[PDB]
Amino acid sequence: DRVKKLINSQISLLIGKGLHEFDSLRDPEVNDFRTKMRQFCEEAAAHRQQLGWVEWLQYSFPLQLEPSARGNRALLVNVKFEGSEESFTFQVSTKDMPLALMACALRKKATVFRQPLVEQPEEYALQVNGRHEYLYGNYPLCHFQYICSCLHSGLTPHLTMVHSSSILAMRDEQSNPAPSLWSLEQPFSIELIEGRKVNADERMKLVVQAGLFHGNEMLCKTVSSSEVNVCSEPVWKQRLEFDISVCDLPRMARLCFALYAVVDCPIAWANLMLFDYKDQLKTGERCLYMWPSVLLNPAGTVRGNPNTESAAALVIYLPEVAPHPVYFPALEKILELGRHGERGRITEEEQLQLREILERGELYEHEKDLVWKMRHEVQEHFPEALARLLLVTKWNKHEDVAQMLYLLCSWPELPVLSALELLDFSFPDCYVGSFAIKSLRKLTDDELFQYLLQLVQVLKYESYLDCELTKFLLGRALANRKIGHFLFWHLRSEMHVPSVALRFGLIMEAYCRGSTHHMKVLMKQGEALSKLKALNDFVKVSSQKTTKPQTKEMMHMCMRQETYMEALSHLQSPLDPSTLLEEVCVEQCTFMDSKMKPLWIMYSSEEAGSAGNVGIIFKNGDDLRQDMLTLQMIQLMDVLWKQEGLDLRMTPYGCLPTGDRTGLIEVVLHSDTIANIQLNKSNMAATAAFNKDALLNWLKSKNPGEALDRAIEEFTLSCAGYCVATYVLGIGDRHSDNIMIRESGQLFHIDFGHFLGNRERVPFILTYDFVHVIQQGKTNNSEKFERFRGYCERAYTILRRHGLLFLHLFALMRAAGLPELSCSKDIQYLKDSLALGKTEEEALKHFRVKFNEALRESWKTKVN
Ligand SMILES: COc1ncc2cc1NS(=O)(=O)CCN(C)Cc1ccc3c(c1)N2CCO3
Repeated sequence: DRVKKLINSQISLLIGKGLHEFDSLRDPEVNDFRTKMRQFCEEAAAHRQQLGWVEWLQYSFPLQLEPSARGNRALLVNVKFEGSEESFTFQVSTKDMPLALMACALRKKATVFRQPLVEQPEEYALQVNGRHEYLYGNYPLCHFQYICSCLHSGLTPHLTMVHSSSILAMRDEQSNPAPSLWSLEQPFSIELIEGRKVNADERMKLVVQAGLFHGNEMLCKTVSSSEVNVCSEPVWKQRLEFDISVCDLPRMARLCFALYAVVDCPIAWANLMLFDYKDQLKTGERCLYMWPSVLLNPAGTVRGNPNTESAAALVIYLPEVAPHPVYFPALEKILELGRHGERGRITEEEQLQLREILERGELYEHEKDLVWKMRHEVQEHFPEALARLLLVTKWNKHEDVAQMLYLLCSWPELPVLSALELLDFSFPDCYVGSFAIKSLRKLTDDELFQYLLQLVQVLKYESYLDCELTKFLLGRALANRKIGHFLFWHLRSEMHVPSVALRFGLIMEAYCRGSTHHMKVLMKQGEALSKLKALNDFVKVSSQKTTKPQTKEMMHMCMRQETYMEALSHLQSPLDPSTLLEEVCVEQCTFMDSKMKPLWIMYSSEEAGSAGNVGIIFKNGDDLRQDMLTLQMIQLMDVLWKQEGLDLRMTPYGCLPTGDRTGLIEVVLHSDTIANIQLNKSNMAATAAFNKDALLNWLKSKNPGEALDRAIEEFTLSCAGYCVATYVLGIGDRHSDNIMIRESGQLFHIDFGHFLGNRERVPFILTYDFVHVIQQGKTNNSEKFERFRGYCERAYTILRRHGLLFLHLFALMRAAGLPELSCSKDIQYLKDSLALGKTEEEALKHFRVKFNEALRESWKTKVN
């Protein structure tokens, strides 16, 4: 008590939902989750508080390595010892490991301080100055992202020697405070009693459409009520009998409802699991608080609408199918039934038919019959074809499900790629999901981080609160502070969505039990975001009444207040926990002229020097979820290309929704839009004789002498990357104001509100302004242009080879409820852009035709 009461009030404020609201529900599923997950997260907390000092560096500052390093050249480094003004600058090689650098700094200190030190290089770690980032382990310096960045930008790495006792003092201070169905052969049936708080046109009639689903797949035909006159409280009091026995209902069977008005006018929909969280087949009266429709929705949540006051409610009755409670058979009873079967002793000709269709993904009924018959052969010689076999399994026949389950329980572990496919709502079985998680345990923290966003969306397909995916995500989050950081923010940003608020709020509470210190760290971030919202509202009001210089001076005065200076300063960035947002640079803060007046907040850090000069963009009113997905997809391409030794110098900057139409974007400094550069302002070092000269002149002024060639090369590489990225993703609405260029020459895209050709197929784009720079400012430079076409081809063929990874990830994102990622049609776009139904030669020929057709469109600007 007292500390417990304080933690409870801090979790409530952090998650944006009072913990008392969980207790008011009086829900045993909610109560069992809270107790079990608190227990699981506190065990993780205790494991962590006793980690070795290097293990605790791995928890708190996971290594940031180059994609080529996962799984020569001279370098100048600056090293100081913790809390010392004195630093040493020395020459090392990119091939040297941190230990060699540390042993060298220790020899330098020993000679300066005139004593042979007690300390060995094994006792230290190198912190990147003013950053929550460390260099450690047996990796050459070039394999670290920080060193790599310093090399490309020519800057000097600045490192601090941190002794193991100082790391241990970090661990210690951050501590959690001290403490039988199968005999029921009758057809499935329900009583549709009545409707409540129903709003519809009195000239029409009300109908309830009802279906039995196992994921998206129907277990039998849909059934409908009789038409009853429209009113607030319609009364059906009728029996709805489905064509499927009670014994054949799979574990993950859901009963789906849709209420509508007819002369079709959709009103509401509601779903429920037929078995509870404790495997008991549901009986008795159920009051279903319906969700308003935008006709059956099986992917929809199986929990009632919390707004009980305004929601239309359907009252149903689940009949007593037995005198005693009926539970779903345990795994031992399932195995014993499915263990008995017949193996596919079939001809060598039909074996060639099977091999063909398993390596080939829709298939004709006779092929489904053959796949099912040859299921033993599928397990033994094609284990990666599990997803195809699971789709041919008859989920409405309990004996077929037992036979599938028996094979799954002895199925070998699958690659991460195959596992991600199995998390799709198309594989709704709980043992399948459990198996998918089992095959994902081998994900590295870097891979997990790359797919975290999609795994969090998968939580919306879960039928129960306590699931293997929640346990997996919590355990990985409590084992890695960066995973924990982003898991929190992905959950927090959806607390305003009623369908997920309970599930997401419960996961965040469990996590907080696991890391009291991190809760306080995220509270610091939440307080800055609260002040940014109040600051932005002020700007939106102030900007409609006065001029921008007046609103800017006001925003500054508001920021200069004690409460603002305190809340806005000294925090870890929500976009990147490695980034410390130290002193807010009020004078450099401003806002944009657009409708929502986004804020531009600048920071500085004495300790980080030039690297501490960072900015964040705060947006309130705009929805940044699609931008975040596109930027994560661009970053994925960048990793995939770097794994083949192809660095296209991309700028996948941070973008993170943090709340309801609220989020942050990472400022990329030393950059300007193509439109600003092309405005061709007079009395500037870039003023052009021809508007086409503007970008190159601007590049010339920023990169004098020999630096220009490096800048043209960076432009060319990034240009090839973004031409491929925008084409594959179907990024449209591309204009001079949503294309940026860095002083280094790097081109990058911004504002991804429209993707996947949003509906019209986006053609490959090539601009003459960009062609002019690639060609070093020459009319004819085929050597340079075709070297650019080589980069686009190479980048495109690498992406194609990971085509299925993009497909599986985008299929998982359908759960996000993004207006441009709703159906199969939206993903056909990525299937076409990657030309996945073709050979590498057929696809490359298609890309060439698409690139050439974009070169002719480009020449309509050149001709003038
Ligand atoms: C979806 O919106 C955005 N996406 C990316 C960027 C900015 C915005 N919005 S904005 O701040 O209103 C436009 C700022 N404009 C000066 C151009 C600019 C400059 C630097 C940027 C940037 C936009 N990005 C993120 C990277 O850093």
